[PDB]
Amino acid sequence: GSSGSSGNLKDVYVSIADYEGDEETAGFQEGVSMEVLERNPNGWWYCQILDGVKPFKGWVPSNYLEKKNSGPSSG
Repeated sequence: GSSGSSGNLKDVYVSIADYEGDEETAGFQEGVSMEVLERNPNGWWYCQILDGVKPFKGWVPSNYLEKKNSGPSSG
């Protein structure tokens, strides 16, 4: 029973600022594609950096995330 686009929800957020990433947290750069996985009550959410060349996870600050509703090749 393969549908296609319909199946499971997904929240892809794009970084809107370059982060350094402490020794405990993970670092990244503005312009990466992450996928919101979990969200803590403190504000820190567990995303998944889809850098491609070197992807990695790590709780990042929601403040450094923006809903990427729009997509490329829009015309």
